[PDB]
Amino acid sequence: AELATRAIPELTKLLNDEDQVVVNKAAVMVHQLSKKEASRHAIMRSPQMVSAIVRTMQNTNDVETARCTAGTLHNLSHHREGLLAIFKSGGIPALVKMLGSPVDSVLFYAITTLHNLLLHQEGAKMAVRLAGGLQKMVALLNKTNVKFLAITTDCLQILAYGNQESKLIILASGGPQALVNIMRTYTYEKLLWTTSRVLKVLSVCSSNKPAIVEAGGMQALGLHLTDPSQRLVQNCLWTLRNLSDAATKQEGMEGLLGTLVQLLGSDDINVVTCAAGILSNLTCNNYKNKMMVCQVGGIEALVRTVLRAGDREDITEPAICALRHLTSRHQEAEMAQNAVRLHYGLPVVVKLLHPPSHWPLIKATVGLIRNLALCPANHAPLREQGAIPRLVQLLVRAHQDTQRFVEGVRMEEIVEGCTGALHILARDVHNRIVIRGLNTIPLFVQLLYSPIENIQRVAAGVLCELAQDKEAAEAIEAEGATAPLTELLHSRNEGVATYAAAVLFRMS
Repeated sequence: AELATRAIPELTKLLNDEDQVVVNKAAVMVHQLSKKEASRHAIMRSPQMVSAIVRTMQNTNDVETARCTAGTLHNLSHHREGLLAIFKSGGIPALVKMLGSPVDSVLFYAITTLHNLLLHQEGAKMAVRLAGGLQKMVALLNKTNVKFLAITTDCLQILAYGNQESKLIILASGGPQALVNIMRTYTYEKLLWTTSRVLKVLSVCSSNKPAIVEAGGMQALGLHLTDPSQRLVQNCLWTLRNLSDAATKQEGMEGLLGTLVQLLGSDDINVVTCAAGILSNLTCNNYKNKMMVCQVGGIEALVRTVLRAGDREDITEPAICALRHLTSRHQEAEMAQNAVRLHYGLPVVVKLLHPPSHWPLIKATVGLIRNLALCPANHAPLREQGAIPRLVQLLVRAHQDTQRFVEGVRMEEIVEGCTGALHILARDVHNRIVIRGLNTIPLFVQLLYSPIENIQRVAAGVLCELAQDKEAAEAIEAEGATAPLTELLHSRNEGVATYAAAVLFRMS
């Protein structure tokens, strides 16, 4: 402090210059005063010099002058008050101006001083947003030095988190495409981890997610699922899960789907839950993805996941959902329906219909059972496992709650799913004796009166399979169903009209 606090008032003049080349010789001096801790603890001390360093750094059109001036601000950026000094000096907009400067060295001090400001200075995020640094940071994502890219992506992450307007600016600045490029072309873990944190923050925005998917983000995140760094894989999995609902059109997912299946066998419950969630979303409405997941043993892996998960519905509900997807509208679905049985899946699926399972899990499980029932080799084991009495009790109770949303599930979807499962199970003659013995024919006739056209179709279809037996056909008639079936014959839904025509013919 000798040649410091006391060296401050001279430095002031040992700083401010009006010439051109003179300040220059002063700035390279102030850099030397920045390299010594004693003299920079004096630069931090009085705010006059700090405003002059910031001013002349804006004024200078010489690269060397701008470097020592920024390196000074960098050395002040290690001090807590140095931050407060740059805040008073208004350097944040000045530092932003150099995010477009070309020489690398000045970019590296500026993005670091802004970084330390965003971490330890209050209100710094608001100042960088006002200065338009967000758009300048996204443009900097094309540079090549990984240590510089790791700081810039962190600045964007601190700014975008919790701020929807900052996310929309990153979108408008082409951020999604730039961040995805960083994930495809670099191997440095610190940068890849930070970039995935940015994409994770952008993944929850309704506007950013389609663009990230469009840029190939699903495939880019897939490349790092095999990385030994847990924080990198986990953030990639969290990001993949948020975008997976918008990636049903993407192709080239063969590698991702194969890695996702292996991740199901993982011991990390967060890894397993995410992989089950991504696979469930990507297998929806995508016959090619259904084929690939089945081609890498995905049914066997999912059945093992549901068995290992037990009572945790964070794992079973997506894994059941994915299983219901892989068992319908898809080429090797008949082999997938058998595969569930072959891997001892039928007992655990029926179990998930009983408590303590919550309604969303029950919805997927009933849907899974309809698809498994399409395979005749599953008719007898599904009956032996007690599926028919339980589906009937769920249907009866759900129908009373409709006459008089639970867990986000409308009971009319329980009514429809349970009647649909019984419709396919009723193809087997022994299931029809069980369904008939439960005195379900009444309820099925009531469902013909239901307003939902899908509930009318499953109700008429199950009565149609039942009406092929003589004893049952008389019971449907005695139930008075001949009259609703007449109004059903003239329905906008074909399926409602044809099933009603079949039962009517079976009653003779």
